[PDB]
Amino acid sequence: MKRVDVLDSAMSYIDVGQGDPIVFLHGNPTSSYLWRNVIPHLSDVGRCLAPDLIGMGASGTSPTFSYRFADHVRYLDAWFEAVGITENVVLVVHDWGSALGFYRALRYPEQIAGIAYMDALVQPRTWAGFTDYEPLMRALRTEQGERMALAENVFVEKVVPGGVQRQLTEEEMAVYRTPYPTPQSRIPTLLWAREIPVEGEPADVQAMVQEYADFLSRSDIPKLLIVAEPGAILHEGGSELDFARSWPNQREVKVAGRHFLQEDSPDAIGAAVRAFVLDVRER
Repeated sequence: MKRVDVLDSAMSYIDVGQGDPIVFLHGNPTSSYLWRNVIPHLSDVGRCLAPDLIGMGASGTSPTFSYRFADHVRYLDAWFEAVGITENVVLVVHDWGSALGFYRALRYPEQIAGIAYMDALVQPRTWAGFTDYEPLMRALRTEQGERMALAENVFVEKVVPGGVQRQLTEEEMAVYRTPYPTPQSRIPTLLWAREIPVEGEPADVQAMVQEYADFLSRSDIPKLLIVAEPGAILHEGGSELDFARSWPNQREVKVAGRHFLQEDSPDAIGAAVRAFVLDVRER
């Protein structure tokens, strides 16, 4: 991994391969490690960059514990500018990485060659779309959340294995746990749960996500929707997957998986993203 100073912290990132950039953005509570088996399908056809968000993975932390979605937008923006990833970018995005990638595309669409997304935040959420995650996520957004996320590390210890069909190995869990040895290191995982815009709140995030949803539902940027079966955020019958399927200039590929589909079908995801990247570069 490389590392670059960004604002008051420092962001580690994978950087492998040559040519136009392919930027892989993870979400909660993961890191670039989530892409480790997808990237080898791309590193001979582009320059694969996968940053660890601040507070996460191998990156530095926020000295002011500034971990709202807007803070991560600012940190990741500084990363795009410091590394120089501002032209012909294919974004490959998941979970909160998709909100970061989509918001980047909204503000700098002339930099974005295409977007491949999966179990993504494509519009503000409703409680029904959470399906069987609704109890947990409702609780994290009450005063129970400090105990569940910080004292008990629920996102790593329960949500990650719960979102993988196969059995994660002990080495893989050890990696996912590594950024979060203490309660006070787990604040980003709790913030990510509380920042989800759900039926109007938080209103500032809701406006940002609504703005990029309106934009992408009218954008001719080429898109690849990877649908996991059964998936999680984007699932058959759900209102969010239905909205996603409304977007223009888009093709869809289906793979096996739950929320963390990269742990179950990395080779099929990689094949689909590779074909998409080659198509995009042909223009």
